[PDB]
Amino acid sequence: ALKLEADRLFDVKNEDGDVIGHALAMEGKVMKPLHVKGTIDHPVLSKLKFTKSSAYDMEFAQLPVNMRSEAFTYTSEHPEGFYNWHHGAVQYSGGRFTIPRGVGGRGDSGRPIMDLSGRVVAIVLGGADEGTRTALSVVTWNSKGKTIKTTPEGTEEW
Repeated sequence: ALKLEADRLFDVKNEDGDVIGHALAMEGKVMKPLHVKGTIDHPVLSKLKFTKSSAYDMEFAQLPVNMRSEAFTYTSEHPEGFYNWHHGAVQYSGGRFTIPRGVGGRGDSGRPIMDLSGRVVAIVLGGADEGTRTALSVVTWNSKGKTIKTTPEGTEEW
């Protein structure tokens, strides 16, 4: 098994070039958390006209006809249990996505949480530590395509 995947996850860098977040190609668009102020490290994507959505901390542009194929697929059905992401396992219970304490931080905004069939279930924005875990502030869409944002008490944007 070789992890040969399309180009869908992109870095957003700050003025001196530090990775401060992530952008993703999904459902025909390139989206990135609005709070992440930097540039998408991509010669084509960085020149697109992005549309702001402050109510959801989202910013998006339309995928160039070509790249439209190189993208993730979303899914609004997330039964409780475990999910995957860059750092390992993400748990979903009580309507909340949690990871262990001390794992999330700067650079993790824009990162997707996915299921075993490789579909995106959510996009990470920040986290609020509660006891031995961290409750994630994520963006998700429902069955009727409505964007939804969940933000725990005391959430700190990553």
